[PDB]
Amino acid sequence: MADRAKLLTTPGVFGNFSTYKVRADYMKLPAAERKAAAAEAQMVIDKHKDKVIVDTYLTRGLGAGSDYLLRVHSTDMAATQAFLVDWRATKLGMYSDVTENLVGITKALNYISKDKSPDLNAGLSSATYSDSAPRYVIVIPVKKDAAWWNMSDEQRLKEIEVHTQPTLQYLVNVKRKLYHSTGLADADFITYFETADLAAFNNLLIALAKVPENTHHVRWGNPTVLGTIQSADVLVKTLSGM
Amino acid sequence: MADRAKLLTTPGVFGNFSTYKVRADYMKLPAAERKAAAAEAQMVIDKHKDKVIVDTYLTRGLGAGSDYLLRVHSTDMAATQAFLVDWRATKLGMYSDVTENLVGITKALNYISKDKSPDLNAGLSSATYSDSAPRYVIVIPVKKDAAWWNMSDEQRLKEIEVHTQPTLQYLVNVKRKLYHSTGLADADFITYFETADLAAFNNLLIALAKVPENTHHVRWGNPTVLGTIQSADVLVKTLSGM
Amino acid sequence: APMMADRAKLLTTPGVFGNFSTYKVRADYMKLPAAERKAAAAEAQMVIDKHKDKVIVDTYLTRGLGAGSDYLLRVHSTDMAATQAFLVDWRATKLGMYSDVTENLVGITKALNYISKDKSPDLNAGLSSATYSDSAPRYVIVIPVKKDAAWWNMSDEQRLKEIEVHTQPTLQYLVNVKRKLYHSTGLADADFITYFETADLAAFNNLLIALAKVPENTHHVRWGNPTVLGTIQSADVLVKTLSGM
Amino acid sequence: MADRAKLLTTPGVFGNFSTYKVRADYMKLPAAERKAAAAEAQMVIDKHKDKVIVDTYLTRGLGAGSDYLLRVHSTDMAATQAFLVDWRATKLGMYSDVTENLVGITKALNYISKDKSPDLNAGLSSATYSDSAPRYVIVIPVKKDAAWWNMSDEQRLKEIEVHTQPTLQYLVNVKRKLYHSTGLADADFITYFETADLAAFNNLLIALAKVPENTHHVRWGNPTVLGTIQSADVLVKTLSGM
Amino acid sequence: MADRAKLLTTPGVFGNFSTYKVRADYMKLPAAERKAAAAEAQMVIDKHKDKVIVDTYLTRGLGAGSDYLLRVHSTDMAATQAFLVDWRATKLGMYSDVTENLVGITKALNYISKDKSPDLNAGLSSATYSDSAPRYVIVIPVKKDAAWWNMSDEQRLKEIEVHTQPTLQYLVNVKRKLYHSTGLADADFITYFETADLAAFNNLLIALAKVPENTHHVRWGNPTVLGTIQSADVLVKTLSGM
Ligand code: HEM
Ligand code: HEM
Ligand code: HEM
Ligand code: HEM
Ligand code: HEM
Repeated sequence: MADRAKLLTTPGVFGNFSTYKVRADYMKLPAAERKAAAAEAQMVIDKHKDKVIVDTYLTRGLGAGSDYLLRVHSTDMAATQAFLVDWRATKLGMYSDVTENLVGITKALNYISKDKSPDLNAGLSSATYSDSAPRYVIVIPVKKDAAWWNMSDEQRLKEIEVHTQPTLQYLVNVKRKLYHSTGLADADFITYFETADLAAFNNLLIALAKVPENTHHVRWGNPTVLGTIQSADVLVKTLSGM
Repeated sequence: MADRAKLLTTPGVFGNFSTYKVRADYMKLPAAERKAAAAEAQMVIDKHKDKVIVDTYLTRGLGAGSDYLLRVHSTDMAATQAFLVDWRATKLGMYSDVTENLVGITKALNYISKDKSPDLNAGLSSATYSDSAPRYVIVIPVKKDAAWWNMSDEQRLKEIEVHTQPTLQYLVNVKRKLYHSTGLADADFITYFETADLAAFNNLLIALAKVPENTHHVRWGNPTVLGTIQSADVLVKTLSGM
Repeated sequence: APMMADRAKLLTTPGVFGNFSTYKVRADYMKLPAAERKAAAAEAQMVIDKHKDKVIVDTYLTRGLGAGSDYLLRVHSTDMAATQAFLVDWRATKLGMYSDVTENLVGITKALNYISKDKSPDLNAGLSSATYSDSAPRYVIVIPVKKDAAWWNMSDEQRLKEIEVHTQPTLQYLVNVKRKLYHSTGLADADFITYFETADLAAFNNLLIALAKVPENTHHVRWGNPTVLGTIQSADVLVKTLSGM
Repeated sequence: MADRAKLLTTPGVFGNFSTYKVRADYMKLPAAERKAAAAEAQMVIDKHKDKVIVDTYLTRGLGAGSDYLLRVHSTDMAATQAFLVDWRATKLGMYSDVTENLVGITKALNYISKDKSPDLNAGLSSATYSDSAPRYVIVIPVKKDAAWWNMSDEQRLKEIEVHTQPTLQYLVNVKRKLYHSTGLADADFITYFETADLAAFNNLLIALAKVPENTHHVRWGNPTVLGTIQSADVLVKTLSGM
Repeated sequence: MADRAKLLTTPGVFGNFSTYKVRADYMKLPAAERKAAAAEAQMVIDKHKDKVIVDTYLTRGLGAGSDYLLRVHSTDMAATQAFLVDWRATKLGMYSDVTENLVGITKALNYISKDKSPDLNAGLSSATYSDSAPRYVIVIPVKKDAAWWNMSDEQRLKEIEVHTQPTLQYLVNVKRKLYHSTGLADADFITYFETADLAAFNNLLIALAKVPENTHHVRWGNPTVLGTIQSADVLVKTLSGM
């Protein structure tokens, strides 16, 4: 296929997030070599378009964990690996060190479904993002303690309703997407956000810090990945001095 | 020739797991040196075939901890070491940084034995893998807190029965193998899994998160090693640009 | 001439982004030929000038006062992406190219949450009237702060009481310590970045001791790590120092 | 010329444990430089034989913390340092990165003395190693929490008797040696073991995990150093491709 | 202006402690360059003699955190920085990586003053150091939990009285100096010790582990820096192969 809108909106899709630092000797390469990089990045993404989709983000200067982030989706986990193998063979890839790499799967709603929580589910379904086009990405790995998991389905549902009630208002200016990672990475979830309004985003996270669910978090970041949304051309040119 | 099926299915076998990152200057080597790497790898595996067996897996692009994983078995722990010393002397080996290296021994059933828990023991012996051939490997180091070990044999049996109850159904599509590591590594166990269905694997680990045994884990991953199963030839070629 | 960014306004209004980054100079920087190291100072001033309509930049030397870094940059803008763009250009300079980032935290300035005129009028009056009266600051301290879930799960009133207790014994240090607060939850692995300027590190040690002793401190899961200590330096002096020039 | 037997069996002796990784560019050295490494190692050991004894062990392939371990004893701590300073000036030393280096002192029995615990002291005294010569070394750094040390002498005696009771039986196939490190390193103890039987060693450590003393451990490994006993000549040649 | 005796014995003095590893390529430099290093080191200490004093210690082979330690005092913190900046520009400095660097200030007695605790204060004088000249240094960074600082002045005094009681008997063989670091480093204190008798020092720290003050330590080492006292000339020559 593989269809972007489908891969971004259906259950059973694998999301593969990876962050990299550009090694110090990349900019010591001759200019000619660095000039060719941006086309090579766009072409490797095109080569794999039958199997994966790829988003690029610039993280340099907004955190110390990385210089860029790649978000890759496919219905086949190994296809995401294959893409990343070929990325690493590109000239930029060859001079990149991976600093984080977490995978997860999209799933149907476990908690705030029409059947389990109709009122909040209705508000989740009807919410519409209405701010300017997002400019920033945030990725937050989450892991919850054993005590969380050992609570009942009902106890957990209550806490997730409490998560949902004060955060629905932010769907006008923050896009969200949830991946499930237990067993696949040292995280239970990967959470992914797009916004143009980082003031609003800080307020959103503060609102979640303040609910009892947060008492169960053993990972809620580390790293908190903050970046700017960029096309692959712009990303690679920026990091290549082009 | 050492007996692979026996080494994989009997108590008293040492399992030696090691993950490596490929150094950034490997891909800078002349093509001839990289093209020779695949045959060096098969020659070292062949050299030690009287005493050890070896499995290879590609972890690049599915986690930040490593690019590949080796699983090595022998009844002699020093023979696994001798194999890895010779592996590190190969060209790929020489350009690999070891990132984790854990060993353990296979044992008889401690808990879910015919003597102690016959119904679940038959449930276990019962079970059969029925899905297509596994594509993925997952390795999860586990360590339990002092409170666990200080519980009685009966208290621990009960919690291991509870571990077993929800997981028996996953033997249709996940293969498992347990090694014991207390005193030989900073882990009590190494756990090893093969599957074609990472959606199912995620669900299996969630089920285990929800039981009281999990309140005792101080290590349950870190790293959670996720890879694809590959022949040695394909692994080495992939990482060599061949 | 487009107008420069307004420094005094950026440093005193809510809704400004502060970007803090610390770096180690790589070993091979000093192996560069002398002329290259000699040109580094001008390159630094040109990149700061290139971005002068959108950001402001402060430089501090941290080498010898901690193991985490050799220098600190503090960059402000109303546009987070513009702080990024300056730092991207900084990394392209000769010194930047030989700098490894060791920490980089961002946050936003905000209105008072607790010690406002409506919520705590006496302490707010003491905060608003205090004046720094010592000689010009020579040192910077940056302390990242993160509070546990239990803190955030406390009610508004419970938190206010603890921030009143934070404030009561620290007002007296406003005569010899300047402070600035940034808010980071969601944007970094911290809730706050705190920034201080002083000439008197004996006083600063006493100030932090006073805050260690209050119940609020029972909730910190990060209070430093790193505690970044440095000297205030011009860009020119910072770069020449790290370049042996 | 230092007396090995006495240094290994008397109180007041300093034990100096250090582990090292061999740098990636050692094997890139001309064959003739690596060929001389083993004689350089023997000469430095001989140079210091009036003040120290040295044991060598190969850890490569049995853990990720190191490639080799040195255990050095002297009545003068500074002599242990002087040896290691000279070791680091050898060709192999120059290409070695230290990854852990702990020191401690041997002491008289604090707990299981004839006066305080006569029955267990008798079993300790009469126990005899009866297995084949050891092939493996294990080093476990240990640190206990403030609550341990704040317990009374009698409370601690009780727990060390509980340590000793189920472990005396392993003296038949495990040799032990205790060093005390509080104030000299980030450990209260360094524990040292030699065995031919790692299956027995795993069961020994399991038995100690189960006793209440274990609730006080804040370090009990990290690293758990596992290696093989080797002569210095074999060790250096093995790491030099000779 | 700087007077050593006075900088070492008065309140209001900044102490700056830094540890370094020597990079692996230092010994690859020509012999002539390394021969010149000791003089350069001595001349940089001289250059700053009007503002700072400098002590040097060799830590290689007594721990993995460093190869040498510098202790620098001045009444001006920035002067200690200026000195270390110039040190890093020396040949050895240029090939040194800083691994820890902590500062603090000397203060009058907070607890065991004549006014507050006259008996123990007198007792600080009931023995004088009487052993052979010190050969070893130990530096232990200390940080206490919030619960400590939240105790009353009176409660804390009682605990520091309890700290001082067992400690008096080691005045014959351990010299001590205390620095205060809260707000300046990730520590509340830096403690500094000189001794010839590491058996004694081990016993001293054991005695301190056993008192209730120890339940409040979140840092008490990490690193525990152990070294030998050396002149700058002997230090730099030893690390330079000269
Ligand atoms: C932007 C507005 C937000 C809304 C409207 C929102 C809404 C929701 C909803 C409806 C669910 C339940 C999904 C299900 O039933 O399976 C959920 C789950 C989750 N959310 Fe959010 N959320 C938002 C922001 C955030 C943020 C900023 C985080 C940051 C860490 C976060 C972390 C999570 C996690 C980890 C889960 C899975 C919880 C579990 O299964 O235990 N969310 N969210
Ligand atoms: C795939 C289905 C699974 C089944 C049927 C299963 C079954 C069992 C059984 C029967 C035992 C007891 C062994 C004995 O008596 O000695 C056991 C032990 C264990 N299992 Fe699983 N398990 C599965 C998956 C997992 C997973 C995914 C983990 C991941 C961490 C895990 C971790 C362990 C550990 C650490 C032990 C040792 C427990 C102890 O001795 O305290 N298992 N499992
Ligand atoms: C120099 C004298 C100091 C004064 C007068 C002072 C005063 C204050 C005041 C009034 C606030 C409340 C702001 C609001 O209402 O939103 C506050 C917040 C804060 N202060 Fe300070 N402070 C000082 C020093 C410090 C130091 C040295 C640190 C860190 C070590 C620190 C860390 C913080 C943090 C993290 C917050 C935010 C608390 C929260 O929102 O939960 N302060 N300070
Ligand atoms: C091999 C059989 C073992 C026996 C028979 C044994 C016996 C003993 C005895 C008698 C003591 C007390 C020494 C004294 O009075 O000062 C002791 C102390 C100790 N043992 Fe073992 N032990 C064994 C294995 C181990 C192992 C495998 C460890 C690994 C952690 C260990 C860790 C220690 C430590 C840390 C101490 C010092 C405890 C303290 O002073 O608080 N032992 N052992
Ligand atoms: C060698 C003999 C020792 C003596 C005579 C001694 C004595 C003292 C005295 C009198 C004080 C109180 C200072 C004051 O009133 O302000 C003190 C504080 C301190 N001592 Fe020691 N000490 C010794 C060894 C040690 C050791 C080995 C350590 C650490 C491992 C240590 C850590 C400290 C710390 C951190 C403080 C500051 C306590 C605080 O202000 O909360 N001391 N010591």
